[PDB]
Amino acid sequence: LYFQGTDLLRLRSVRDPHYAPDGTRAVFVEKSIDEEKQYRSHLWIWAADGSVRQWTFGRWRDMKPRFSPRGEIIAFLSDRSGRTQLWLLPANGGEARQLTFFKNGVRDYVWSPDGTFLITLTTLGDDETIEDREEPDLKPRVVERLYYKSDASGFLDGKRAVLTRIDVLSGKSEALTGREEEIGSFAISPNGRTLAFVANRNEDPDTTFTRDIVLLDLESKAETNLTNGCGTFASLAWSPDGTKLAAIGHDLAYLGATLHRLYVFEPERGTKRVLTADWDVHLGDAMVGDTHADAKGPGPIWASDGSGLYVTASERGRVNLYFVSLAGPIVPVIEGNFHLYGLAIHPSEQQAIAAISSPTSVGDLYAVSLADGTKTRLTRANEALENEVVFADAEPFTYRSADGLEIQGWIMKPPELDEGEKAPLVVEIHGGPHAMYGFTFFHELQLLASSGYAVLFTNPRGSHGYGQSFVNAVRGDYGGMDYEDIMAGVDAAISKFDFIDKERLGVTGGSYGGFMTNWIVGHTDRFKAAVTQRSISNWLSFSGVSDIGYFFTKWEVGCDVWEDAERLWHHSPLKYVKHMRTPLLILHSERDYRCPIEQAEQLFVALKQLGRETKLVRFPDANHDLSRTGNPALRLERLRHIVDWFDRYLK
Amino acid sequence: LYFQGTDLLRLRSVRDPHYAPDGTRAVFVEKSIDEEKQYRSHLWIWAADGSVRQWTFGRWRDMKPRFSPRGEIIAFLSDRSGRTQLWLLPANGGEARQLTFFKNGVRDYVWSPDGTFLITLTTLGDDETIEDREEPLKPRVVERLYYKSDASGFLDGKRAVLTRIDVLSGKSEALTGREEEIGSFAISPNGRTLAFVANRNEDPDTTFTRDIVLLDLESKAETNLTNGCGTFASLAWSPDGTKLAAIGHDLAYLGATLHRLYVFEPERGTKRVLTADWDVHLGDAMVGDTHADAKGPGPIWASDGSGLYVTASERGRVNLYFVSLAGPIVPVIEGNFHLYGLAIHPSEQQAIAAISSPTSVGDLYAVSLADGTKTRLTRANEALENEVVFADAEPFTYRSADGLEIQGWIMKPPELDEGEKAPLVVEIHGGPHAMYGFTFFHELQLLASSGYAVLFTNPRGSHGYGQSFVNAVRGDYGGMDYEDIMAGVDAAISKFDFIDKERLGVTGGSYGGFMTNWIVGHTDRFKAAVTQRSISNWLSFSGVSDIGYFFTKWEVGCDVWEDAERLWHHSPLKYVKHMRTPLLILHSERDYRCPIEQAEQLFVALKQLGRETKLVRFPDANHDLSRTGNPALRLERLRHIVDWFDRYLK
Amino acid sequence: LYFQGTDLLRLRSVRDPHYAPDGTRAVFVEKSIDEEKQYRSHLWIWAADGSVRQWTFGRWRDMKPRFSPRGEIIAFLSDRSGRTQLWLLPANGGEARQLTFFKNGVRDYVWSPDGTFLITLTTLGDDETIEDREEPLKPRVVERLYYKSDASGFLDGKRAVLTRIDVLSGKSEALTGREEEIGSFAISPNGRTLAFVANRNEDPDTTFTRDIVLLDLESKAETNLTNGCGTFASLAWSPDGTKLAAIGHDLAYLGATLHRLYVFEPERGTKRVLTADWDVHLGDAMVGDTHADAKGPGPIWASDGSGLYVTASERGRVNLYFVSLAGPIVPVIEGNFHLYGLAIHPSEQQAIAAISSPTSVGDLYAVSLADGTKTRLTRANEALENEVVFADAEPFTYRSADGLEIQGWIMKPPELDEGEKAPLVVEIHGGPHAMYGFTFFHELQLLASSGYAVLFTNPRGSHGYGQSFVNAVRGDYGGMDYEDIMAGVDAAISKFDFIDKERLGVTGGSYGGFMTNWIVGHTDRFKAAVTQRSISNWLSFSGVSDIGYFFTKWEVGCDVWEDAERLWHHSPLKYVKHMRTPLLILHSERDYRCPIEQAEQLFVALKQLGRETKLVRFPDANHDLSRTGNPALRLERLRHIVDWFDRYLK
Ligand code: NA
Ligand code: NA
Ligand code: NA
Ligand code: NA
Ligand code: NA
Ligand code: NA
Ligand code: NA
Ligand code: NA
Ligand code: NA
Repeated sequence: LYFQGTDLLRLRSVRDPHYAPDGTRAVFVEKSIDEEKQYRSHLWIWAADGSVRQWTFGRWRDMKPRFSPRGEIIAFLSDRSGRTQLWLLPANGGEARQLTFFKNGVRDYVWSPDGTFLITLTTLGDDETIEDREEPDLKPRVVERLYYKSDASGFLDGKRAVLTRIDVLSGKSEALTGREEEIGSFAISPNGRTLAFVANRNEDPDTTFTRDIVLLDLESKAETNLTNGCGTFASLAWSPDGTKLAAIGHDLAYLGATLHRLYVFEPERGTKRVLTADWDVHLGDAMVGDTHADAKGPGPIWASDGSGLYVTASERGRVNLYFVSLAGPIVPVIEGNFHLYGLAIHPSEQQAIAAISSPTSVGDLYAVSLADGTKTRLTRANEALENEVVFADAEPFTYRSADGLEIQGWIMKPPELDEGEKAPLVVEIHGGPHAMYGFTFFHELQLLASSGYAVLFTNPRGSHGYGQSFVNAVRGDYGGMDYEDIMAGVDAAISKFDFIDKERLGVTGGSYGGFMTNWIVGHTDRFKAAVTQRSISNWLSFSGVSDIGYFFTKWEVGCDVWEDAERLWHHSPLKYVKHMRTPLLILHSERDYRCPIEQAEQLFVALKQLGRETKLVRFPDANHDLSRTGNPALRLERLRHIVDWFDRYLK
Repeated sequence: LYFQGTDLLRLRSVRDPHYAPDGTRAVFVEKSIDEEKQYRSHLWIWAADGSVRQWTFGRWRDMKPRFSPRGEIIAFLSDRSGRTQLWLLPANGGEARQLTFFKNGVRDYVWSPDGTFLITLTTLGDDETIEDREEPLKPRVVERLYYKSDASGFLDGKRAVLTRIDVLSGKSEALTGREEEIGSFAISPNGRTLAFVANRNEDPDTTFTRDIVLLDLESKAETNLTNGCGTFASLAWSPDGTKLAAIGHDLAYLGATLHRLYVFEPERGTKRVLTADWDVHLGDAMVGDTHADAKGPGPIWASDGSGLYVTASERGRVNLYFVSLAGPIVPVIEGNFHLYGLAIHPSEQQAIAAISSPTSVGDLYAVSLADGTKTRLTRANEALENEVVFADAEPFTYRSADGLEIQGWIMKPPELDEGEKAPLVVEIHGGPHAMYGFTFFHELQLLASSGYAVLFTNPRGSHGYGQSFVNAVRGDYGGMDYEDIMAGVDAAISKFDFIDKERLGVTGGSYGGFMTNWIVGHTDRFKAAVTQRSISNWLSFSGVSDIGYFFTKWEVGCDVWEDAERLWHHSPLKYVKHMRTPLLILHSERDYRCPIEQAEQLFVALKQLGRETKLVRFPDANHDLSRTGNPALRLERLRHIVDWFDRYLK
Repeated sequence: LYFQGTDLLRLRSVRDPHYAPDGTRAVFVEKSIDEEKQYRSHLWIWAADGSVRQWTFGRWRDMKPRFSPRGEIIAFLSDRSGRTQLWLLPANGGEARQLTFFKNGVRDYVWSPDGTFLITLTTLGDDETIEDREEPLKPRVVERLYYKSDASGFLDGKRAVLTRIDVLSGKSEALTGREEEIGSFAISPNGRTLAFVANRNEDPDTTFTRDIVLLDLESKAETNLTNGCGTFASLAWSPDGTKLAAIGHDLAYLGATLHRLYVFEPERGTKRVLTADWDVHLGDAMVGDTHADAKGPGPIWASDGSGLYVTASERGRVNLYFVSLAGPIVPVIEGNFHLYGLAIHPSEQQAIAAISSPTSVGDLYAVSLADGTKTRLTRANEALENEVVFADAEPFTYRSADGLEIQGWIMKPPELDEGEKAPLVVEIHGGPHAMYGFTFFHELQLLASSGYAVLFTNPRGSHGYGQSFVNAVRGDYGGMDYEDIMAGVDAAISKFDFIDKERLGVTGGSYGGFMTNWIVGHTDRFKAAVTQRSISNWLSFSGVSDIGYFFTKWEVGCDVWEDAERLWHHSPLKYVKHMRTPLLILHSERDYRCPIEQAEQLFVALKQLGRETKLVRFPDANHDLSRTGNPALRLERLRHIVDWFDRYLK
C-alpha cells in the first residue's frame, strides 16, 4: 500500500518516557486520533518483562506522567475534567484521583523530593485567587499593551502566573510565588529547600526579552536573582548533590538566531559557566516535522555522579544525544540519522530510554546503551502501518550556493517510480526561519512522494543545524541569499537525481516558508505551481498585526516601519506581485494570529486585480499550528488542497 | 434638561410616509428602541382628522408600508417571522397575514398596478429554488474580489431573483433569471413591463456600470436599455408609461460623480440627462446618526408628466426640487433642514415631509407645494423636546489656504453663559463624499451638552457644493482637505468668542478617522484626539477592506502595485513619529469596511514609540455601529469619546 | 450528640466483599451520599496487611466487583457511561476500561472460569439486537397482567439475553435466545455448561414456578433441569462441577414458603433438599433502611465440596451456617447481628463478613470459620460512631392473646435518664414475611433521638420463627397479626417503666401501613398514627398494584370475583367511621407496589367524615423511597413522621 492523507488518523506518537525510581519500568505517553477524529493521549507502561501495556483509556488527553520519589504514584496532567489538572494514579492498582481544581487549570508541575507535595503552575486574574475552582450588556475590550494576544489562545487577559504547593493527600494549596508576569521553567532542589524558576522581571515585560532565574528559599520565602539580566534560560535541572543548577540559555547576541548553550550555575558561589561556549552546536531540538510536534522534549539530564549533562543537539539534520562533562569533554553517546525527541535516563545504569523518529519510522521507544551507543527496540506503536505501507526514505545531499556556501538538502523519490521514469518535483521550504529539516518522520512529505512527486527539502542559510554564523545569516537579508540557497538546491537536485522532471517544478512552504514561497514566485517563473501557507506578503502590516509583529520584523527583517518603511516594503513579496505568473494557491487560517490572515488577503486581492491565477482557502477556527495539532478533519482538507493543486498544474 | 448619552434610547425616528390612493390618509413608520435596548419599528396611520395612531405593535421590525393601488390593503415588510417577509395588513380592519415564506426572505417589493400581485426580490443559492421556505468542518474557498461585505460578513454569492407573488394565494413565480445583482426595480403603469437594475458585466466585481433591463412580463423577453452607459438607481415610470426616469451618472469622476436625473424613452430608444447643467448632487448625502436607514423617496413624476420632484443635497440642506422637462428647476420644499422622507399627494399640490433639523429630531409635516408652508402632523419626540435644551448648529463660511470658500457649522454648549469659554471639538465626517448639514445629530448634542464647542465642516471632497468641490480630494488625500479643516479651526477660533482656543480636540470616523490620524501626525495643536473606524495604512487597506480593491485606486489615486510609495506618503502611519497627541483608537471587530488591522498597526507603532494611546475594540459590531448597531455598544462608544476629551481637554 | 435526620447523608454502607484468588486481599463496595445529595458507590480493597484503600473515585456508582479466576482483573459494573455496563479494572495497575456498550446496559455478569470471556445479562426489545449500543403521541396498548413494575414503571416487554463478551476484543455473542425472564445464572468450573433460572411457563405472568435451564456453551443446546418443581435463585456449582446448589422452594405456602438449600446432580438427574427438615428460612429477611440494596452472598461451597455455607434468618438474626451434604447443619458465625455480606477465603478456614447491628452501622470483619471469632477490618462510619450516641435494641418476648410467643424489641431514648418516661412509637414492618432484628436502623435511632421509646416486633406472618409462624397471617389479615401487635404494646408498657402508657403512637409502611390503618379503625388507644405507602382497599389493590393480580389471593385469601365481601371485611377503609386518631398519610406518586389510589380513598373518606388527617404525596418516588430514594425526599419523609408525633404525642 502507499501513504494516503487519511493515514494521519492512524499515526500514534509515543513520547515523554520517565523511569520508575527503581529503574525497572517506565511510564510514557501515546498520542492518537480516535474514531471521532479527535485527539487522545493516554499513559502506557514499559515493564521489566518487555511488555508494553496501556494504563489510561478515556476520551481525553493525559500528559506529562512522572513517578513520585517513592515510586508509588504516577502523577500526570489530564484535561478529563474540562480543564487540564494534576491527577494521581497509583503505581500498583486503582484509578486516578483528581488533585487540583483550579479554575484556570495547571500548565506544569514537579514533585517535591520527599513526595509529600507537588508544585503546580496555574494562572490568576487580578480578581482571582488560588481558591477559585473550575466551574464547567456587551463590553468593549480595552487594549493598553503591545503583547495583548497570542496565536495559542487569542486575546489575552493578562493573567499572572503562580506556583502553588499542593499537598499530596489533602490537596490543600498554598501560593509559593507572588503573582508573576510570566513563569517559565521551574525545578526544586534535591534537598527540598530551594525552588528555582524562570521569570520575566523586566519593567516593560513585552519589550524586553531577558529572563531571570529566581531562587526561592521555601522555608524563608526569600527570593534571590541569579542572573540579573544576563540572558534568557529554560529547562532548569538541579545536580544530584544540589550544588549546581543547569539551564539551557543564551545571551540574545543574535536575537532569535542565538545558539542555545548549556549553562551551569553554582548558586552558593554566585558563579556561572557556559559549558558549550566553545562548541558551535545548537542545543535542543530544532527539527521540523508534523508528528510529535507537541511532544515534551528532555532538557539537560545530569549524570547520577554529577560529572556532566546529557543534552540533545541539532546538527546536520539530526537531533542526537551528547554528554557535556563539567571537566571539558563533549562526546556523542546516541548518534545516527534520526530524531531523538524523548529521553529518560536510568537512575543508576548506563542505560536510557529514547523516543526516536526517522524518515521511514514514525516513532518508537528504544533501550540505549549509554556506554556503547547501540539501541534495541522497545515499542512498535505503528506496526500495522509500517507493515502495510511503503515509506520513502530521505537521501541527504550537499550543494554549493551562488557564493560557494555549502548547503544541505534531502530528496525523496516516489516509491512507484520505475527506472527511466521522471517525476515532477515539489520543493518544500521550512518555517522559522531558524528551524531545521532533517531525519524525522514527515507525513506530508510521505503523502507527496506517494502521490508521485519527488520532494526536495533543504536547510538554507538561516536554518539551525550548521552553527551560529549559518543560522544568523538570514537576518537583514530576507529574500537574498536564503532565496539563492533554495534555488541552488533546485538546480543541484535536478543535476544530481535523474528521476526529477526538470520541466515540472512546484514549491510550497508555510510561515517564513510562506514568505519565501511568495518571494519565489515574484522573482522567478521557473515553477509551474506554488502553494503558500500561513504566509507573509507585507512586512509593514505584519509588524502591527502579528502577535509578535512588534519585535519579530525588527529582529529578522532588520527594522521597524517607522525606521525604514521602504526596506520593509522592498523585502515584502507583495511588492513583486506584477511579476507573479505561477498559479498560486493561498492557504491560511482565520484565527492565525502569528501570521494574520490579512497577509493572505492582500496577496490574493492584488493577484486577482492583475488577472492572475490564484485561489484563497480559509480554514475556520484554526490557528498557525493547524498542520501539526489542529482539527484532524481540517488537516486532511489542507493536505488535499495542496496535493490537488500540484496535480492540476504539475501533472 | 441637557442631552445625555442614554437619550439615544429615547429617540423615535418617524420615516417613510405613503399616501393612500384616495389621498385622504397616509401610512408611515416609526423606529424606536425598547426597554430591552432593542430596535423596533411599527406602522402608523395619519388619518386626515389629524389623528396619528399606531397600527402595529409587536417586538419586531415593520418596514416599507405601501397601499395597494385600490387602497384596501397595506403591504409591508416584517421580520416578525424570523426573516424579513412580505405581509399584508387590511386597510380597514383585521390583522396582518404573512404572504411570503422564502428561505432567504424578501429584500424589496412593489405592488402590481392592478393589485392582484406583488413583485418581490429574493436571493437563492445555486442549490436553492423559489420553493424553499424559511425554517429555524470545511474551509471556505474564495475565488473573487468581492467575497465579503461589512453588512453581511462573508458572502455566499446567492443570486437575485424577482418573483411575482399572487396577492390572494401567495403562489410564487420567478420572473427574472438568477441575477448576479438586482438593484432598483419598477413596473410600468400598464403592468406589462418590469424595469430593474442589474450587473450584466462579465467580471461583475471589477466593472461598475449597471444596466437598466426591461422585462416584458408576458413573454419574459428582456432588452438592455443602457448597454453600459453608466450606473442607475431609483427607477420611476412616467404616468403614461412612455418614459422611464432614474437617478444615475456615467462614473466620469468615480465615487465623486454627481448623481443626476435621467429620463429614458424606451420606444424611441433615446435618453436625456435632465439635470446635466445643474451642478447639484441629487439624493441625500447628509451625515447624521438618526434616520440612517430611513427610505428616501426616489423621483416622483408630476401627474401631467411635465417634470419630476427630486430631493437633492446642497450647502448642508436636503430639499425638494421640481425639474421640468424643459430644463428649469425650482426648490419646492426648501429650508435649512434635512428632508429625509417624502410622499406627494395623488391629486393635489400637497406633500407629507419627514423633516429633521439641528433642534428637531424629526417629524412629519403637511407641505403646500404652491407656497412651501408647513403644518406639523406628528410630534414623536414631544417629551424629550420639551425637557431637553437643544443646541442649534450655526453656519458660517471661511476661506481656505488657497482662497477656496468652505462652509462649516458651530455649536455652543447650551449651558454656557455670556463670558464663559468652552474647549472645542472638531468633528470630521466620513465618505469623504458626504455632507454635514442641518439635521438632528445626537452625538453632536451630547458633546455640546458635555461642555464642548462643536465645529463640523464640509472640506473639499464633501458633497453639497458642486462637482469640482466633491472631486477635489481625489488623489490629494491629506492635501487641501486637511488645509480646509485646519482653516476651519482657525476661522472658528477667530469668529466665535465662546471657543477656548487653548483646548482643541479632533475626532472623526472612517475617512474622518484617516483624517484625525493624519492631523495628529502633521500638527500638535490638538490636546486630544479620538479616531474611529479609521484608516492608517493604505497599502494594507486595499487588500483587506471589503471595497479596498477599488476605493484606494478611486480615491487615493493608485493601487499598491502601481505606486506603493504614493500610498505610503498618504498613509497616516508614515508620520507616527510626529504623533504627540493622546490618541484614543475606537474600532469594531467585525468592521470590514475599515478592517481592525488599520487600528492595530497605528496602536502598535504608537506604543512602540512610547506615545499616549489606548485601543478600544467593540465585539460583533460593524462599520455602522454608531448609527444602527447594538444600543448598549452605541452608549459605550459615546462614553469613551466624551471621557477621553474630559480627560485631556478639561 | 444524638441522631439527626440529616445523619442519613453521612452514612456509608460497606458491602459485597470478594477475595482475590490468592486470599490475601478482598475488593468490596462502599455506597455513600455526596455533597449534592446524590448516591455514589466506589470499589475499595482490603488487604491482609490491614490497609483499606479506595480504588474508584468518580461521580457515579460502581458495584458488583469480582476478581477474575487468575486474579489479574477486577470486573465490575458501573453506570458512569450513563448506562450500567461491565467495566474491567487491572488488579495491579491502571485505570478501568469499558467492556460492554449495550443500549440497555448490563444487569449482571459472571466470569468465565478460564478468564477469557464474561457472560452478561442484557435486555432487548423485539426490534433490538445485541449490536445496538448505548446512545447518550402513541397510545400504549396493554395485553398482559404484569405490564408495569414499581422498579421501572410501565414495562416495554424487553426480553433477557445472556451474551458472551470476549475480554480482549469485547466481541459479544448471544448464548441464549430472548428469554421471557432470566434470574440467577452460573457457569460450571469446566466451562462446558451455563445454568440460569428462566420463566418457561406458557402463561408467564400467572405461573410462578421458575426453571433451572442448563445450556451447553459449545452447542447452545438447552435442557430443563427442574421441569416445574419449584422456583430457584442463587445458583452455585460445586468445585468439581458435578453438583449445582440453589436457594429454592416449591411454593407450598406461596410467598410464605421457607427458602431451602437445594443441591442437584445434573448428570445423575437427582436432587436433595438439604434443609428440608430444618425449620429455618435461608437468606436475609432483615428489615432495615441501610444496606437495603447490598448484594447478599448466596450459598458458598466448601472448597473440598463437602457442603455449603448458608446464611439464615432466625429470631432477629442473620447468621451463617454450614450444611453438609452428609446431613448435619452447624452454626458458623453467630450473634445478635445482621450478616449482610460475606466472602469465604478460597483455600483456608477464614471469611470476610459485613456485619450490621443496632449500634453499628456496618463494617467488615475477618471471621474465623473454625470458631466464629472476628476481628474488625473497616471503620467506615468512625466519625459518626465516635460522635453520636446510638440507642440499642433490647429484645424481649411476650405472649399473644392465644398464648403464642412473640418476639419484639424496645429502644430507649438516649437522652432519657433513669426515672423519666417517654411516649411510645410502635413501628410495624412490611412484607408481612420479613423480620425486624439486630441491624442498624436510621429511622429508629432518629425516633429514639427525638425522645420516643420505640417498639418493634415480629407478629405472626413475620419470617424468623419457622414455617407455621410466617404462614399464620395468610387468610387472617387484621386478625391474630393485629392481636400480636396489641399484645406487644401491652407487654412493653408492663415491662419497661420508661414508657409513658398515656402517649402511644403507631407507624408502618406497606403491610405495616395496612396494619396502621387497620389499628386506627379498630382501637382508639393511639393518639397519633402515620401510615406509609399503605393499603386501605383490597378490592382496588388487586387491580392496580403491579402484583395485585396475585398478592391479594396469596395473602388476604381470595380474588375480588371470588369473595369481594371478604376483601372488604379485611379492608381498613370499611372501618373509617371508627377512626379517631390523627392520621398522617404518606404516599409516593410513582409507588406501583401500593398505588396512591389506596392513600386517596382513605384520605377522602376521613375528610368526608371530618376526621383529623393530612395527605402528603411524594413526587417521582416509588415504593422503595425510604431506603434507596431521593435523599432530600428521604429527609422530608422522616421530617413529616417526627413532626406528626411531636404535634400529638408531646
Ligand atoms: Na513507529
Ligand atoms: Na416575516
Ligand atoms: Na447653507
Ligand atoms: Na492597491
Ligand atoms: Na500630535
Ligand atoms: Na459502621
Ligand atoms: Na409490604
Ligand atoms: Na379472612
Ligand atoms: Na413511597
